[PDB]
Amino acid sequence: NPAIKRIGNHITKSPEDKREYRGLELANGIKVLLISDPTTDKSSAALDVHIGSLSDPPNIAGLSHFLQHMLFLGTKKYPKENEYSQFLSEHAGSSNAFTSGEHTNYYFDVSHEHLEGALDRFAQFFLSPLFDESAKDREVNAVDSEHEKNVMNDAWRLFQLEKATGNPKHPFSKFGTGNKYTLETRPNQEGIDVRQELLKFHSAYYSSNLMAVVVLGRESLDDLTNLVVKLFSEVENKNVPLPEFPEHPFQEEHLKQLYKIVPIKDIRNLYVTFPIPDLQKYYKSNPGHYLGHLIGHEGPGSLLSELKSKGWVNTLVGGQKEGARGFMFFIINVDLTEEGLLHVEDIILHMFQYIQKLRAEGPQEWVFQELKDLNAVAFRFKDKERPRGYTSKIAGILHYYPLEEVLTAEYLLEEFRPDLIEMVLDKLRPENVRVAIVSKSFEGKTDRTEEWYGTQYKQEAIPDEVIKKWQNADLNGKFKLPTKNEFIPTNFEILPLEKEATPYPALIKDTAMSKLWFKQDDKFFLPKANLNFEFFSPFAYVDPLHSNMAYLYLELLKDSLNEYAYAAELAGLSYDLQNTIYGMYLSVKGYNDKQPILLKKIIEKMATFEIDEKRFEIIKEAYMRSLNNFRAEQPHQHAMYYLRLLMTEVAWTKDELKEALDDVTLPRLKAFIPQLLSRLHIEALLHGNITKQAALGIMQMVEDTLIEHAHTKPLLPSQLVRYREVQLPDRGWFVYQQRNEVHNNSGIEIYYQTDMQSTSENMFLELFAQIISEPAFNTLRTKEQLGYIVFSGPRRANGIQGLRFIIQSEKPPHYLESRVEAFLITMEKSIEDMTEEAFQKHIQALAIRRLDKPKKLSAESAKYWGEIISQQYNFDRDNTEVAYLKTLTKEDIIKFYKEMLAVDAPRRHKVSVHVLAREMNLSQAPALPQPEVIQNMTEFKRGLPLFPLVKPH
Amino acid sequence: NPAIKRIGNHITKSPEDKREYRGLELANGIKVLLISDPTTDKSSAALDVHIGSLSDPPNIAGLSHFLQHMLFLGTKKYPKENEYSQFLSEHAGSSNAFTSGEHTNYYFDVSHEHLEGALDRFAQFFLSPLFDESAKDREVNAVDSEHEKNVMNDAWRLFQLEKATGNPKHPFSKFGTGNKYTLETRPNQEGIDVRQELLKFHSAYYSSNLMAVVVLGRESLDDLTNLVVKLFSEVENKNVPLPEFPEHPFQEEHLKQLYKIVPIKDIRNLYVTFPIPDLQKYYKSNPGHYLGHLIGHEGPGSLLSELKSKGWVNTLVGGQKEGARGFMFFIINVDLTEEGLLHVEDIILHMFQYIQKLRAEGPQEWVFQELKDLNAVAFRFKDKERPRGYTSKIAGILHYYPLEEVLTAEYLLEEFRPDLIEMVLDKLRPENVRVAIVSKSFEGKTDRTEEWYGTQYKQEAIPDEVIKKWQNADLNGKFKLPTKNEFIPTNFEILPLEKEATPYPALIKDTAMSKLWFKQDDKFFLPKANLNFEFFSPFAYVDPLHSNMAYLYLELLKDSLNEYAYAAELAGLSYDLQNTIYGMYLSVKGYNDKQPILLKKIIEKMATFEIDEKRFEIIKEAYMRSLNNFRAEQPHQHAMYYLRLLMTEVAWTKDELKEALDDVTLPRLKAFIPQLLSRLHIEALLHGNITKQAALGIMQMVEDTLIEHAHTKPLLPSQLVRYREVQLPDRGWFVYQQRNEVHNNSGIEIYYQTDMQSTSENMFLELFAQIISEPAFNTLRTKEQLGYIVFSGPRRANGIQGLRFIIQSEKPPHYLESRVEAFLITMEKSIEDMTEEAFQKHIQALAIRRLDKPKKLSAESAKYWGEIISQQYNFDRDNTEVAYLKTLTKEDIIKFYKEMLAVDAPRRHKVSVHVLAREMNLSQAPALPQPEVIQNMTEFKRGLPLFPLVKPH
Ligand SMILES: [Zn+2]
Ligand SMILES: [Zn+2]
Repeated sequence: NPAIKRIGNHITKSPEDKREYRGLELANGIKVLLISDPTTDKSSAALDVHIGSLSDPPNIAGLSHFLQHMLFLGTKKYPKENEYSQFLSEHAGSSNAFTSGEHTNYYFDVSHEHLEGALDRFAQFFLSPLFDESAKDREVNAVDSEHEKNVMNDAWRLFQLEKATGNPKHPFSKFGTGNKYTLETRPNQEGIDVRQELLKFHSAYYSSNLMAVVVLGRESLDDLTNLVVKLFSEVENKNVPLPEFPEHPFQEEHLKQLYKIVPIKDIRNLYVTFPIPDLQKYYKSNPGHYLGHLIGHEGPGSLLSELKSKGWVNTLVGGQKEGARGFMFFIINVDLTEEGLLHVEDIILHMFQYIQKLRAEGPQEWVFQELKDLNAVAFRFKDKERPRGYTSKIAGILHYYPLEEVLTAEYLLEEFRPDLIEMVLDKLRPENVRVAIVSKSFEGKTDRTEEWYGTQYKQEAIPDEVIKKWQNADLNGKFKLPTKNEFIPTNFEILPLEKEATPYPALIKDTAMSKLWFKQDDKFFLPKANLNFEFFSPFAYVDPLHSNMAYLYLELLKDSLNEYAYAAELAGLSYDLQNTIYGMYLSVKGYNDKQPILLKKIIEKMATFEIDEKRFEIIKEAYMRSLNNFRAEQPHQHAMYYLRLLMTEVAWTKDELKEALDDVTLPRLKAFIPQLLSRLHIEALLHGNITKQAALGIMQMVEDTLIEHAHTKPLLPSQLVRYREVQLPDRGWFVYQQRNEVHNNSGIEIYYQTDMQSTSENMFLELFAQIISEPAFNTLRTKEQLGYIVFSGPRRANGIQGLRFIIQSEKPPHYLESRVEAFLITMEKSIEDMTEEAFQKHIQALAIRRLDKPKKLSAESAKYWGEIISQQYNFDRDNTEVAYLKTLTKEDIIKFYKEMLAVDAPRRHKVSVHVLAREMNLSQAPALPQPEVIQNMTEFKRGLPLFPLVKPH
Repeated sequence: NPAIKRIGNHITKSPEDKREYRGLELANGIKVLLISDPTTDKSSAALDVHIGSLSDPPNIAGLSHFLQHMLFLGTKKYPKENEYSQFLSEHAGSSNAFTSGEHTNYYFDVSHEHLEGALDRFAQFFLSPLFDESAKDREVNAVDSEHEKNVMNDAWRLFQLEKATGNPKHPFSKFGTGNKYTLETRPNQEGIDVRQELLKFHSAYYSSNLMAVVVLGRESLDDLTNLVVKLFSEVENKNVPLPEFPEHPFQEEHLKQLYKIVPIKDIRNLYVTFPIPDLQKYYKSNPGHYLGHLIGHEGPGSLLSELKSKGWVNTLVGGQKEGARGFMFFIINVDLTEEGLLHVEDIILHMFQYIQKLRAEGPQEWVFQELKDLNAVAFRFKDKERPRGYTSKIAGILHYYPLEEVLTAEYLLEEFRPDLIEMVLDKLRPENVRVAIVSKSFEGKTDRTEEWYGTQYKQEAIPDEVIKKWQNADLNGKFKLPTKNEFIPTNFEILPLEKEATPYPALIKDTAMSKLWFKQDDKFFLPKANLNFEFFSPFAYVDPLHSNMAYLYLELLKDSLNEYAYAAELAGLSYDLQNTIYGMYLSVKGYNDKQPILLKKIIEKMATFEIDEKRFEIIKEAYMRSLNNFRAEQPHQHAMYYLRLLMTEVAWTKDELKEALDDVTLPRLKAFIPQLLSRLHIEALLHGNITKQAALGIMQMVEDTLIEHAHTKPLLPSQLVRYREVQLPDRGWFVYQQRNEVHNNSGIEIYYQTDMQSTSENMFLELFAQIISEPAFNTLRTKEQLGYIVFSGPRRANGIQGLRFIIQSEKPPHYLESRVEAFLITMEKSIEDMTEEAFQKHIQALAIRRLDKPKKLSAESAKYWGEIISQQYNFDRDNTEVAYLKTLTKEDIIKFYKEMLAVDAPRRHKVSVHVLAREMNLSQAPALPQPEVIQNMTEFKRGLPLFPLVKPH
């Protein structure tokens, strides 16, 4: 075969991975991985191009990002603007893309029987895009919206600020995302045809070298091979030299700098950065990882431990940070306490003291050994990935590793390289450093402004005597290297499947204190378990005060055993502990071998907890800011939040919690804990590599610890209350209005309440949602360009359901309402006009979606956990509901729409949340009734019935 | 309701379709569609019975066909033989029926007011047919006559020859029409009684489970439902199983066969046939339509293109052909060049080469998607069909599609199935082929004759060595898939109706070169336009040589323009270009979006045309043949032809044209075109979704591009002569006599010239025509059985008019002549004794007929285009004429009759054309004068005056 330059030799894989693999290089230079999985419900492909933002013309910022958006909007072979989304939607598929500095990456998935149909329209993106003049004009608004979204985000401003602070001559300084000014306004002044610039960039850069493609489907490796050469062999090779950036954007005048930055949120952060060369070629030894593991450690003797005891820092992340081909960073970033802010200089000294300890001790082979062994274990027993993310990730890394190593490359490490470790370590020095402090105490004290986000900052040379001081950092005896990690699992035997083994979780314990659901794993066979525990107490949410305490208690508890839990987390054994509106949730995930030890330590510490006063005072302050910082979340997030508050029987607002926070007192918390724990009920799902007796033992141990240390007794059955959704009246419409003080966009959520969850009502909503799914996106975004964020879909809460719309835009909420209303009429009409096939396609699509099998334990566990926490206990819901769905008729969906959804529906139940921006041809919209505006959340709830609660099976 | 088994309310229809639909399944098994159109002037109904000639008793060919004729002739509820035809005639209605292999379809229309009366008389066809004994003896001759007109027609002989060459045991071999021998002579000899047989067949097969019914009217869906049930639920259900023909009439020994066949006309054709399975069940992917689209394609890279370039072929038809439940055909038919005839083996090689190309590429999804989307817009913007044809057609398809899917079913493709396409393509192989060659060069070299038509042929096995060469057909670089079609309409915006917009076309330009009529569509609102142009030049018809050249010129233009325009018409944009007696004629119709492009290209090529010598010689020999092939046209067609020749001032006969054809020469033609183009007037009608300024813009383009490329200057007003009619003398009778050399049947035209067209003279003539219409058919055909073809009505040429009778018959024309004379006398009494109420019935019937409103844009255009080409411009004609009609009395019509038409009218002007056959109680006929016998057409024209020409209203 002439279309193929070579066929790689094995692909090395996990011995647990039953998927089959072939690597290739096409004649035109495209690198390909083929994944055959005869099991898979969905198929996918990804194509990564080794070109991104850094290659934008200095002329037209964000052109690569704009091009990425445009490829979806039409091709020569498939010229319909939305041919691609629509095809995917009707065959159970999804798509997305992102562009970074050096890559632009495109992925989709689809029902396994439509790989080729999908792949054909996909390939066309890279052969002959239209860049339609009219689509270009509309879509420019979508990216402007991406950018608006981002302007008031601290992560994004910091991201761009770093760039605007190194060498301006350097591609690194570029604005990646782009906007209206950048992509339309500017280029129109200056007289640029942008459709031609899009066409030019595509031809210049979308070359077949520089491209890597990955395809996963049920077809054989041979069938997959033939499919790929036919579709991709005809992408033109233009031999484009791969861009390189040998010179660091941080030159000498950029080092030894201090930036003082004012954030949007009330946060207190310190960023420490060292320029380093590109360590990527050293992937087999990975010096940066070794140094990241150490600087980053959180166990006894670590940097964070001491910085925490001094009460300066709560949180630390350090390690290798990516740059581009030719440059990298090493970072040590930290959050700050009120004290910590006044001791930055000391903090950085402690940082250099730890680095000195590393130099003094020399590189440690046993540490490398441990890192290497963990990775080997992680690679073996790795969970099966969802096809979509898997093809996207492999497409990216196909540009860095030989075909044969793509799967292992960034897991397995082989070489101990003291010289490299020591070379990188030699760049982590006080000369050669950059410091950034993010605090609101810099309001008014700044002299500089960032062009693209508006970030306000000041810039100073770090005084030579300060550098000198850090250079003379001596050994601090509080800093020790970590100990042998004792949580490393050593037992991976999969216990045989029991005789009494069951396809779904079984109630194996039903006492007054405990309800234990159990299932031994019958499909994945990795040595892992998930242990889920819901703890009920009326005292966790009784009032705003108690809610606060429940939160602090668990934050304080997690903080206290962080040092101990860190070791376990590196050993692939983690936990999750958070308060809920019913009490607490605890989940332990990972290798089953040492789970009992971790769990026991957690429960022992729960029932025995001794609050340190200093930790209490610090965490309280952080929580105060956390509550305040909601003021700064996105308008669409506000809308969702207000609806939740508005539709739930009891729910405490953030202003309520905040007010109550001052009354939270150390004595009072010491009192709350034993009260919380005196009466509970525990419902649990134990699922994975465990036997019934092990499971029963685990439950009992949890119970027995709690009884022994906290004198826990059972809760009455009538105390196990669940909350209800408010019942909206036939033909009613309520509007709640609020202002977002930070963002210059509006948010809206529209909720059409339908009825209680039930097989029939579930599928009516679900199928209608499916039919309008891509049309909503296509109408409200692609055509009308209302905002970047446009969502429709089902809403499920408290056993009740409905249809929702969520939009964020610069257009007012009253206007958004009318456009969604206009859209609903267009939908009734198109359901009428569509053929019985079109209808039957959407049924089949919803079917494939609902019946998609879990690929990993956690995914299965989540399904079951959903059944348990909602008390519906419907483990076979998918077969039942899908069976019933195929029964449905184009006729059934129209009466449902007319009964519940249409503007003049007898049983329409509308509520809207309008969240105003911070300072406030197309189809025909219907006339709307005058809404009743909600003045007061409590009164609104008081004046309406509450729904029943859904019945168990 | 117990009379209705199932009721489905949805029929998926087009978004623009204003009519309303309800599907039904009756208790007796009848599938029903009702169409409610409150606006129609004509209601209609149809019934399709799923039984045809393929179910005829082996010993009585043509029974089903015969039975179809008989059902018109009387019923129990209505025993008067012509009650049905008369009723429809007196209420502006018309009826007809056809019999096919597995279908018998009956349909009528009538004044919307009289649906129930007509439907009732119609329902009876299916309850209590008389099958009158004496009616049966007469109507056999009608059938025999129908077969007789077919005997010498090449298409029918071929049709039956295919049947004669497959399995004789298969019901496919049956002769479907029947004749005197079949349905009378053989059965009497064999002892059969056919009335009994008609009755057995009717009762055995005319069962309700085998019937579909369609009713269209103004009445609501609910009234229509009651009406159909009242009249059709009483049809007995005999629970008849549907015939099934799973075995193919072509078996292994009927393949690899070659047939050499002698035509009647001088025609050279090649028929290639592949037997295939019934593909009907795959209607939603339509594999045969996909493969037909490609093999049948005419654009660059197609099979046709290569074949045409070798100078072997002119036209090509490809694709699937129906057979019956259980079997189908795939065909590739081509006409032949003198060279082509010598190169049949190579032509077929190329066919298989093209098929090979498709195998090697595999199913092309973009092609299918393109077809899908074209159908989607085709269906969206389809013209409103005439009720009669619409009911009939739908009645047919209700047998194949669920009630809800009928309107869309023959229109919308749904899923692309590459696997079926490959299943069908796999049948298109040399081992599976039949080949037929039709040419005069087999005259006297054949040894077989076909029973029913007498077709002369020879049959040979195709040598295995020839088969084996076709199997090895390799790839040919001349063949490619089509290009993406760039005529696909994109823009369907219906422009707002202008302030200065007129009900009728307005004269918006009046240059010495251009007279432009314009009207913006004010009633249909579809994104289409009709662009009509007449170009006047004296040089188009100055002499036979110049007629010939004008013809050849436009034929050659279209030939060269074909590759370009094929894609255009695939996309609902087409044109029509032909020489007229005056100058020439161009029409561009379809979606208006790309009309200017095509139109401009046509006028450009027109004015810039450079002839291909090979193309010239080929089209010339085809035109030579076509010219003398008129020898083989029907006697009644000869009749009409000579009348035209005799009655019009200047007219070239085909003998004159054929003779002058030899002097047409490449240089002479090259010289003719600029001479033709140099001086022109242009009259145009631009009607549709178009704007006054845009119309002006279109004319301008047309003129500009003529002026720029052909130096076209205006004609003089006195040059713009239209032709006049010969003026017959009072009491004169002339007979022109000729014989048909091919058909053993005679034809006749009788013309009673009255006077110049004028409101009164038009309405006298067309009211009399109305009154005598039905009686003429009943008397001369149904009663007297003179022949299958019996016609009467108005005749309009060159502004003059009169009454015509056309008859084709076994009888001599001198006899035919007295019988229409006899008829005219008994029409005199019939009107004399006609009741005053009956008279208004006819007046009302004419009224509704003339005042009936257009349903398509093109129907409206044609009505205006009529007024323009005839230079009358009476755009509100029907109102003024119908208003005058109502003034008319019995006395007035009688007065018009004895003065103009009666045997002894002082102003009777009679011409008779008698076409003799190849080899040549009752009301009494009147004594006739000796006619003057026309020896010479020129002598006759010269001895008579010429009428004036009509004044432009
Ligand atoms: Zn984006
Ligand atoms: Zn017939």
